[PDB]
Amino acid sequence: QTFSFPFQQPEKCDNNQYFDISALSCVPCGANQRQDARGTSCVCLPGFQMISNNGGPAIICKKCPENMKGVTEDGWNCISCPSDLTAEGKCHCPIGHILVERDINGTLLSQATCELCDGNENSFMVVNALGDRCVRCEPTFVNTSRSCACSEPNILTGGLCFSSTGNFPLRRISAARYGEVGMSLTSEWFAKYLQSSAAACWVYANLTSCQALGNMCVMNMNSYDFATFDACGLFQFIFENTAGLSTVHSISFWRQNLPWLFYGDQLGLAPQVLSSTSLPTNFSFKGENQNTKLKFVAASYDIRGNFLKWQTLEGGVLQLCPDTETRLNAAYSFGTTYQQNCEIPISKILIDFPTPIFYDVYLEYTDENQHQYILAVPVLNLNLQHNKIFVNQDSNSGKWLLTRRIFLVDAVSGRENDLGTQPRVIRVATQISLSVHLVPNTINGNIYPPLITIAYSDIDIKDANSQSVKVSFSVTYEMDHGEAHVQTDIALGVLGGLAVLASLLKTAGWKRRIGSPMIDLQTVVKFLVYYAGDLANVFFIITVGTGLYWLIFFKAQKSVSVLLPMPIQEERFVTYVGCAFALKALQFLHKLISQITIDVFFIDWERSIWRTYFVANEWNEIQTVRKINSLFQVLTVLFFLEVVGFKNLALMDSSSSLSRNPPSYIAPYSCILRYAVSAALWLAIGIIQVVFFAVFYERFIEDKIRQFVDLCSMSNISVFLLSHKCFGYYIHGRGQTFEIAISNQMRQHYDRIHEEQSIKAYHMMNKFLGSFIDHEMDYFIKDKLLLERILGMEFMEPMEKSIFYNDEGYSFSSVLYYGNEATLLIFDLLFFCVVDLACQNFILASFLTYLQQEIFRYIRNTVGQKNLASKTLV
Amino acid sequence: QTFSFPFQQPEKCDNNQYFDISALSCVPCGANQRQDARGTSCVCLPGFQMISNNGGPAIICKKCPENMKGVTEDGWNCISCPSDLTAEGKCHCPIGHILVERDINGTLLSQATCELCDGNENSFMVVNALGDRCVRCEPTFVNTSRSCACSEPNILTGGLCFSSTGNFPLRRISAARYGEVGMSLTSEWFAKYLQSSAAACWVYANLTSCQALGNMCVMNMNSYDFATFDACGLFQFIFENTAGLSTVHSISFWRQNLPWLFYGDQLGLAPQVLSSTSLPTNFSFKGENQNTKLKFVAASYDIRGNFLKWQTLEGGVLQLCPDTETRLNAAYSFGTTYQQNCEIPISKILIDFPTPIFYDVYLEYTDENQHQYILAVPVLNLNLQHNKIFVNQDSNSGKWLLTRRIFLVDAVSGRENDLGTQPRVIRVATQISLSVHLVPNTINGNIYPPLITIAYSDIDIKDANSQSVKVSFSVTYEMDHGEAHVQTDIALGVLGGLAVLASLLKTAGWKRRIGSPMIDLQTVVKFLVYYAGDLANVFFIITVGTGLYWLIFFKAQKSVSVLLPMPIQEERFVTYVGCAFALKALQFLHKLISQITIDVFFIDWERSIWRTYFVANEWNEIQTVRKINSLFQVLTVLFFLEVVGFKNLALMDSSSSLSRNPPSYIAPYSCILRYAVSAALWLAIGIIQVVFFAVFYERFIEDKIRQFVDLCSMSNISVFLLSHKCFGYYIHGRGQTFEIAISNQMRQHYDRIHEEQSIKAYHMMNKFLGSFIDHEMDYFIKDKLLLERILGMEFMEPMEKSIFYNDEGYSFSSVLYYGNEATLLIFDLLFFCVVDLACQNFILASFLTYLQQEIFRYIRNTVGQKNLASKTLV
Repeated sequence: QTFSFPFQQPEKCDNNQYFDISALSCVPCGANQRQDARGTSCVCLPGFQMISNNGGPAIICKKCPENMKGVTEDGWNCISCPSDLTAEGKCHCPIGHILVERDINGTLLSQATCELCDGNENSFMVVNALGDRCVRCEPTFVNTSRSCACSEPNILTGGLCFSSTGNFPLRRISAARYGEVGMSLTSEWFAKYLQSSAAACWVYANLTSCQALGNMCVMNMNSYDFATFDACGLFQFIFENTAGLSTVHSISFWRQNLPWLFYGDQLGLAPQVLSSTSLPTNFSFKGENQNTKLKFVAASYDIRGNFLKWQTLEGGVLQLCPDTETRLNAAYSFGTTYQQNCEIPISKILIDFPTPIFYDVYLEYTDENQHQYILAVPVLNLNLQHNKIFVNQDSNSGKWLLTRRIFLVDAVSGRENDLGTQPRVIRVATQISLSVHLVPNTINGNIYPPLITIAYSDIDIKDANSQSVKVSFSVTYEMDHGEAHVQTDIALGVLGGLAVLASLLKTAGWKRRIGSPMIDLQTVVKFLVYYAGDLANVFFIITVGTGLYWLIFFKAQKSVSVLLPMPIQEERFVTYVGCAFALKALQFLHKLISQITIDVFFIDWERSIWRTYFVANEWNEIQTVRKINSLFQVLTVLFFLEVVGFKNLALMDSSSSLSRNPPSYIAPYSCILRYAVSAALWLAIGIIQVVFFAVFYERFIEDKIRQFVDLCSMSNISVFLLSHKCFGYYIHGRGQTFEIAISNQMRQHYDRIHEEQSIKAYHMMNKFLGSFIDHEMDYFIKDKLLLERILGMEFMEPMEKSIFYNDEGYSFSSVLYYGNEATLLIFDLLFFCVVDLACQNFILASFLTYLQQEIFRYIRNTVGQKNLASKTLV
Repeated sequence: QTFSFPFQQPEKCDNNQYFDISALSCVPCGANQRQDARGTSCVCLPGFQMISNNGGPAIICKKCPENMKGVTEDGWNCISCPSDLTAEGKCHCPIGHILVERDINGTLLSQATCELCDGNENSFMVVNALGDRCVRCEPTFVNTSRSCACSEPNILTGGLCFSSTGNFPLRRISAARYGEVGMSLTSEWFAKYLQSSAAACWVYANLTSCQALGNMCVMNMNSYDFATFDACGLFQFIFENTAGLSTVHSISFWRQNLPWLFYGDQLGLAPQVLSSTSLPTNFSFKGENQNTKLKFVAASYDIRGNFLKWQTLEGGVLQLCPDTETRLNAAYSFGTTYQQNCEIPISKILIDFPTPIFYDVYLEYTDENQHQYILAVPVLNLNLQHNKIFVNQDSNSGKWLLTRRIFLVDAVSGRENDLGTQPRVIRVATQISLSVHLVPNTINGNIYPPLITIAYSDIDIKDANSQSVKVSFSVTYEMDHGEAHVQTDIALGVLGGLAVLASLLKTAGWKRRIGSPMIDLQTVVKFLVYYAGDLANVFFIITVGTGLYWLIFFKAQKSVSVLLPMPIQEERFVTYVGCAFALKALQFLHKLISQITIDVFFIDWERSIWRTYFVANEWNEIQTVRKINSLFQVLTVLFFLEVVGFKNLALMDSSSSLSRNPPSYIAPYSCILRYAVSAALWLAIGIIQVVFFAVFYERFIEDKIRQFVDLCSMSNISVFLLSHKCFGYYIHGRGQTFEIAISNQMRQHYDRIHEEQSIKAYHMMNKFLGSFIDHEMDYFIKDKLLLERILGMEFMEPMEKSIFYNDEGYSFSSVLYYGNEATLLIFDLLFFCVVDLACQNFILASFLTYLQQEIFRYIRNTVGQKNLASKTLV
């Protein structure tokens, strides 16, 4: 069959119907019965006394005789009444009396007399809100008054009765709660329980009221106007007037009875508090030291000041975002920079935080003589009016007031005229932050006291079924960069000074390789280009060294002495690196432009057109072999980082693990280690490729360069190059490769040929270079020295001979994109580490370094060969 | 200064010391005072009457005169005693009396007489556990007995007093709770509250006890032994004996008072319940239908059967893993296949689940006439003994018992001898699953009733500070694959039948291209190879079509009619696809082997050695240009999938969005859509590359093939190929390219030359092919037809002429890795979609399709050119 029946709710059963628990449908009560208070059964009508009622819904009651109209408090019986009946027919009598119907024995009386409670003699008694038995009246009443009357000469506020003659806060209190920006609302909680709690804290020593006034100075945002008179003004008044009983432990800010709320009513105690050592613990990371976790505790008081309990902050206290127990607990381990972010809806907050609970966070350590101690943690409130000016949101850490107490959700102090209706404003703590800061020069883990910088939002409530709240939480670690900046400045400076000597030598070499000894204007521009090139390397070295220093001394250290930089330091380092990319790009573009506009020429018979199109095409295919298999390199670098797990060395955590198991917490990435692993895998695989590639292909797979040298020998062609204006390359005449330097007289001759025009002129020069090399120019051969070969220069200037230099190391390889693969290897690394830096994605970083290779690989092969068509035949 | 003081706990203050709330240190009580019950103040010693005590800790009490040794219940006064003193000095008297010290007024009496409560007459009264006032005795006592004595002739169990004569479960109950595998322990809860609840449910109608016995049949695992007599045997006994008052709504399994626990005491009601329509709702996904969420409700009863409330399952009920409001609320969302997994520790469970709460899940819909209804959900318990055999963990859905009630944590029924000490076994529900199954043939969203398959673990507790529990939760959707399997079988079958005609034509062509008309054994192997090749394509087409059909008809549909397959269907599809990869790999290897072992020859002068090394090297560089820029393609395919967001089309969810914002829930991937986007981007970018690449390079960047045809014209070389044994390629003699078919007589001549050996023989054949083409062989030219050009065959057999075929479409391109890039394009796609299928990672999928290209690219260029050295000079 089918199993379905109408949906019925207990709230919708009729007044004469009751809700069944095993049938889930409304059921009529029966005979003169009516629905009970809650609706799961029926209790019958006034005037009817109940006979029998077991644990079932069906009950039997009968109209008892009319001469006894009323019933007892319990509906088992009915008896006569001394006065008129009630609406429920329960035989009341006037305000101040107790309704006696039973006896001492419990037997009935059938008359129901009601007698006055004494309350005015050696034994004090007042009715107990149910009208049954006398109960004792409040001890305050019986003290200040004489027997719980509290007439006009005394004062009755908040439920107590203080004598008029004694001390009493006589002043027109202001029960105003400071709102978001320019609002305020006279909350009922203050206006009812503020004056009473002040006077009870002062006159008697009734501590829970002193705490209940500390909590009113905290729910209102610690705002000490110092000219008006509200919760915190009242707290400071009580503080000032209770100076006879001085201080509690040794803290001048802590009065004997009151709690500890402020750090002082003045605005200079921020550094002297935040910068005092006072913590003997020695935190570490892994080894023989077993202190990796911060031991927090927190004493939690109710609204009325009741001291619930002590408790460790572990397990998710004062972090109101939900997660498993591992992540929450791990947001407290020394080293793991926690960061959490969720989005609560209003209805859940109003259900799970009916009233505020106030905490005072403490940090627990051990003393010298093995006794245990606790330290105090100072909270920067960021919402703290002081003279209607927000002090705690500044930059100068001198104008800071440090409070002591925090809460999470405050759905009480926002209530309007009636204390039981509903808030119109609820106040949530939407940004908590705990910052740990270790003393400057250490060998151990000593730290300053931590700090909690809480900031409270004042969300409105107009739907209570929408307007989710955006709450967060953070724990961030720090240190004082003293040696880092100075040693980087020094190193950088001296490398820059060392780099000036390299650009001068290169510029003077480029000077001596052109027939013009005058530094008119081209020299200065050439020197600036060379200097950009030779300073990009210094910036690159500094950045890789610094990133790798951070990685090595942070991931593997026994007793903590360095902590990674935060955003500011990251930014400084980032600024230091964009410069390296810009300057290296400048050098690469200059080199490519210098390579494209070359002058080349083939001589037919040195040592027809269907032979030169053979060599010319082979040369046009050898101009972009990079000695490093590019694509493979990029893919390998993107592999290690993403699937074997090296990108997990970059987490801001304390463990240099690999492939963190996903019940763990995954700390945020640091953009100063992301540039260390990326730029240490790239160099580690670049070096591999040289040794592997080079050696392997030299032993056995093709070496295209050494083929082209021999290919000319099997087709008796000669290749003639001119690099700048007077420095060239080989001839294949004695084939051997070897550099040539051309005398100024010859370059004059070579340019006078540059005005049927192909064959007519092409053959004029083919009979000239064959007449130049086959012996009034008369070149001569020579050899470089061991000092010239590192200087990249020339000592002897050609002016009458046009000297030739023998070089067996394939010198002509520095123009065809092969012998200058250092720049390419590096320039393809800063591109990867800059796209990785703007958008932190790794696939996007290495799809944009492959895309920039092929564009520049294509530009070289198109404009390069288009040039060669003009400089030679067709 | 420093702010630190010793750490002190209230539990450690001495018996004469009290804990301060504002000083947080132990403080001595004072004069004859002692620590209070809780420790936040002091109440003074016995024999001392308290004078004054306000809300402070300091109190004053004095030793009152010795003639009145005892004090009242309240320590404000002291009075005489009628008997001896107590340990606390509160002047007790014997067991059955009330201690009267006040009066009706509340005045003192100074004698403290104590009087008997009546309890035995027309007004019944018994002391009230504080010894102060008479209060009424239990209604059961006053019913069955006559005035709450309950002597021997009646029975006093669990707190009630049932008459002996009436009905009563007279049988030796067994209070044994079934454990994990072979354990059991006599829990105290059953042995105290089982017989009493049974007898109260039967004799009176006291409903909360009937529920309290349903809960005992549920905490014990519904195990109906049917020969012993324990909680569920007792429930079935009460069910059988209460047949006078029949059934509640219409359900024959639901007795009038008892709850609904079972679906029947027999083992065939599983299909008839799980397969009845009974749900008029029409679920959809996006459009004008506004039913996307399943409307669950659940009535929750306490242990004692109290009916807490109705509530929707949203917000995280019966899923005890912590998460943000959004994931928990998104669990019930028609389409999103939820899957959750966390790991609770014991201490948290024992803190947050002090006692069980029992739910009964219902699904709510709307009737025809706008009234609202609820359906019933059946839970498969999987731990349900039936005759000491586990029925619900089978495969046959006929031997299934379907229960009704579930709970989450049961830390009560495991307790040993004393009910208040501590559990030794706690029972957690560690695997919940909700499975939704839509009726076979629909146009709307009608479904079967859902099902909850809960399975309870019985974790032990030996540390309570370790042994975390591994709990989960799942919601999975399903449908009946009726047309899918038959239509795939049919389609596949007819494509296979169509594919037999292609392998026969190819085999007959390969037959006619060799001079051997006999099918000895090579024909059958060749045909099998061709058939593997031509059937891999059919499998590939079926798989892509099916995956893309699922994607199109599931992501974009208005009123739901298809749901994605689960693991079983996934597996079937996976089995269907590994075949395509294996067969395509076989075809690719065969093609590569056939291409390597080719016969090639260059003729010097047709239309010296420094001219042929020019053409030979150009040909050796044109053999691996693929018409599709491989690397780029792979990278582009790995880009779209990971950074622009196409891998989010593969989520098993209901939205075809892109880049899902991460406050959302991220549903699991389906390995049957992951093969649809991957193999629809690859084809979409492969087609782009052809049109783009081809056209662009034809208009303007090099076309290497058309260069080699002309390069021969500028060096008067001729290229001579032999594909199989008698079918070859061009000559460059009239340069034009055109296929050649060699007569059997000539191939006999060409092989007799194959026995100074280079030049001696090399020139013998160079003077022969020049003597063959320059006119007793006498080739002749002809032309193919429009029918031959699609058949890839020949109609006319060469036996006396060795015919030549003119073909202007560069026919010689089918051996050098260019004109057969279809296989390469596809074979590189199934490699990507198979490595993606074993390990679901995407970077690893496309680092292993780039790595397999270069290995096969290298094998071709090494063994290919090593072959050419033997077949030609040097």
